[PDB]
Amino acid sequence: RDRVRLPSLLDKVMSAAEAADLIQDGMTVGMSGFTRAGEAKAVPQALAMRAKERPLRISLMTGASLGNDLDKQLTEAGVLARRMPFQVDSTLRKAINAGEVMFIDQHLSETVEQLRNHQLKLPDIAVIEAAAITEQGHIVPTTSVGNSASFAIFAKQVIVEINLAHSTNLEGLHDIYIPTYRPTRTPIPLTRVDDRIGSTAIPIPPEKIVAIVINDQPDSPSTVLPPDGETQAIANHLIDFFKREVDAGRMSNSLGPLQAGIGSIANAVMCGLIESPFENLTMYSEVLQDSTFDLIDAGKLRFASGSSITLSPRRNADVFGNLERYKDKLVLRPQEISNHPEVVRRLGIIGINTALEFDIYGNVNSTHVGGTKMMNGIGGSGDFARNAHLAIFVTKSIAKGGNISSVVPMVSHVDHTEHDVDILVTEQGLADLRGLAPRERARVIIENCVHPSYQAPLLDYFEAACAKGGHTPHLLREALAWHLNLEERGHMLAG
Amino acid sequence: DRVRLPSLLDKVMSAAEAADLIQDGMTVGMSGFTRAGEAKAVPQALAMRAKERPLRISLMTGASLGNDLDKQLTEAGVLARRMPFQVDSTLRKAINAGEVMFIDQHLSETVEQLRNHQLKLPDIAVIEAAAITEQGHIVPTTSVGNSASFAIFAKQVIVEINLAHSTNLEGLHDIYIPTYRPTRTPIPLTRVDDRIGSTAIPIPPEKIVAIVINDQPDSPSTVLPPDGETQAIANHLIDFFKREVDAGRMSNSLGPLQAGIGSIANAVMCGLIESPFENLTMYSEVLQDSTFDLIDAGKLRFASGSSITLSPRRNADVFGNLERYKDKLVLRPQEISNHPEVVRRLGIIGINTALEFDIYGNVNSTHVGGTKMMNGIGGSGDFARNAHLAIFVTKSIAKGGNISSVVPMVSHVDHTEHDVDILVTEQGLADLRGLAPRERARVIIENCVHPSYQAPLLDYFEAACAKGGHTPHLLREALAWHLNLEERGHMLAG
Repeated sequence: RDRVRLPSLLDKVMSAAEAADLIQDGMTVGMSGFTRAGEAKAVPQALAMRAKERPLRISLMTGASLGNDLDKQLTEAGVLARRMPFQVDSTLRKAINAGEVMFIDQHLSETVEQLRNHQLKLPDIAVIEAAAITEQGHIVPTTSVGNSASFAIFAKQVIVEINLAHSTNLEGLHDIYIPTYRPTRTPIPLTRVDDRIGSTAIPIPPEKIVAIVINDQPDSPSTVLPPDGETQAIANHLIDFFKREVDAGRMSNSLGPLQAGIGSIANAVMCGLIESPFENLTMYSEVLQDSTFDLIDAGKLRFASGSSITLSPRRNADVFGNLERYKDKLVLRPQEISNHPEVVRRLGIIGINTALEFDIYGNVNSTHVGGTKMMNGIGGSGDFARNAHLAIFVTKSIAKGGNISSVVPMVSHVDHTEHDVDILVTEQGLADLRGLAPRERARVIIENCVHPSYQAPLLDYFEAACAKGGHTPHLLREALAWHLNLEERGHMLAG
Repeated sequence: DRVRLPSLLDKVMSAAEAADLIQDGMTVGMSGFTRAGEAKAVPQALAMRAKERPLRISLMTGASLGNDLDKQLTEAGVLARRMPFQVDSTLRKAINAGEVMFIDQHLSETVEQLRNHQLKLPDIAVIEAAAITEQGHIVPTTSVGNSASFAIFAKQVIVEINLAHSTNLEGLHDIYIPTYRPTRTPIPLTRVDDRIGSTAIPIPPEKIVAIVINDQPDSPSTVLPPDGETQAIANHLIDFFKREVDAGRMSNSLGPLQAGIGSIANAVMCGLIESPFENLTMYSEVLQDSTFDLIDAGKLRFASGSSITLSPRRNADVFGNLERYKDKLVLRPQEISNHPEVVRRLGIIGINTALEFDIYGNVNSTHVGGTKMMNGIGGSGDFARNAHLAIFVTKSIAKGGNISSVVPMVSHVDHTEHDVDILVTEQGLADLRGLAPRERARVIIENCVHPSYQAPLLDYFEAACAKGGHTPHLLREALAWHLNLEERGHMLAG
């Protein structure tokens, strides 16, 4: 009654099990959920349980990754034929790397564009987590928007999962906006980070709602680690860089609208900005993490836009227990709009995203171990990096006790070509790549970012490659040898 | 005449005199985009005077230069740096020898970097012009490229009036500069023929420091007539477009078309004359012979570009009778012809040429053997990333079969598989839409690869799958074809 404000919809209230029985073999399902936030839970749990009794296969699209071990449960029950666009789940990841589940990682802003222009098969049914349903039958989401507005609109049928664990005071937080349609599309009329251009609920005709399921279950919390000496060193290198830019008249003291990637390094790098002279910041990001709220509390961050909010347990309790402290400083948008090239380039975003590895020519791998093994997906990193005022990628310089260098002669897999990378940072230092040719980037990368264990070997590769010439020097015999050495002998330097 | 603000006649001087204003250490921003609309006399004089009295400069253009200008400047030892795109075998050699620093940028992005303190400004602009207006504003010639921005950024401007381009070019250009951050508003372009700017480049005439009179045609386009192979590529693509239209997934007017520079893409566009598609529009970077063939055929309504570069007779025919075409054309800054905001808004169908691509859909546009630069990524990334359909084409083999254009892994990624929808060779077409990597590999091997490479590539794929992964590879073998080509002159010679 506070939750379902269109009383006639109460006839569609049913069990998670009854709702899941509406999903059958061969269907495409569009579901809410973005980096643990705002996902349907009871329906997919029920779906996975059911599939162990009698099996089926679906194609599943989300906003991004799911928590609550949902991908694990779906994968183990054999439910997933096809999965997109992003997942964080070691069981699913294993299935994908064994060819058992077809995975398509897409630039996070682009899936709904493909759907709306006939390039991608539409969802048959949308399963959307909600804080409330309005008097008009329109859906108020919870802790993320992600792709849910497009999924609800495109799908022939909608399941709404009302989650009592999220307050009805989330209403107002969201700005649901769908671009106008080709061949006569008009501009996305956003010019400031806090513009409201849409509505607070996802507007659909309520006749297409086929089930309302009542649930009460929290989001899985963010698992970001506390900052350590290395992430602190990364933040300090980056701060020094911004200080040089400001003192040079190339940037102001409020920097630029900030986007920070999902995960501990990027979150830790953002926390690092509390110890800095920078004032009156804004964020135009895809995910909002603990660091968003640390920055607001420090008085540094004026406003943050995102698609998804994902917090550690206490911070989550603090924010959503005391929402009115933050509500005027936040907005949640569809991930298409939080990541939109037109908006990213209009605003001049400063994007800070984490690399799995990068090479001496500035190319970045965000996804594949040894060029073959998928981790999670390219996510929004390409939406921001391509169009950003500054595209910054960060990573510790080594992994596995030194056995792996995060800086290599040639990346095993390219997610961002060197054209979309401006600044690279490890605990060792920072490589400013702006205006530099390939041979110039290599000397700066090797000097600044590479671990002492790998510096001489990487310089030897570069110098021997240069002897063979080219705009972008390589030894075709050796370009991928570190990756092969790791795989065959357990250390990149074991020849 | 021509110099419609009489007080500027003051600044008229020889190419040599004007070239002496360019000083050692300077950044120079020049007009010129794939042979069209470049300054000619001033850079040639620069090169001449250099080999008596060195300097060194950093040269920025719209894109590539004709008239062997890059060659002359390279040989005179003038180029310390060069960006963003070049087509010149002498310069390419220097770049590959580390003698000139080359930065290939996405073509829409250079001016964005310049305006937001991310790249050194030009000290001096050198701009070819059809006329200077009553207000001292510059009417460009056969391209806009980066010339509006260069003239505006630079402290000093050298204008080279070229009598070989008619003053009736005025009206062709729509010079638009975006509003600046942090208060930037949208680019108000929603249709292919929108006029959002001015017909001349607005500068205060006081910045004009020299006017040089020249009379010299642009170097003509080197596009070749279509052969059996480019025809077969055009035909695979037309069959695909037909299937889409037939299935209700596309209109009979396709989408606004972008066609890359060079013979294959131009030949594909000519292919559309022999097709059922009607009322086309183009929103492209360069406009080539095929643009005008398509208009003459009554297929193409309107074309927007940044640059027009034609064959010698087509050139004579078009600019000999511009009134035939003027209402169907517009030229825009390359920032705006290629702008991500416009490309995605309009839903461009982009057709660009690959050097090579791989079984996972990645495209190399620039590097031979992963190391040797050809010309530059150009606009292919601006379009491919943001297009409704990103289509890449190439003949399946080269060098009499010694080279496959379809390889296990590209030696150099310019476009990740995220920006590639459709791949086409004379062998067939691979529709990659919604496909996972292993699915892409099967479709590409079946459809695009030459009979003589099909089984080696399938063997690679099948063997790579045994080691597992979302994107299976053999690390020992992934680059072996490129090594084989280099060591032994044939990709299959191990």
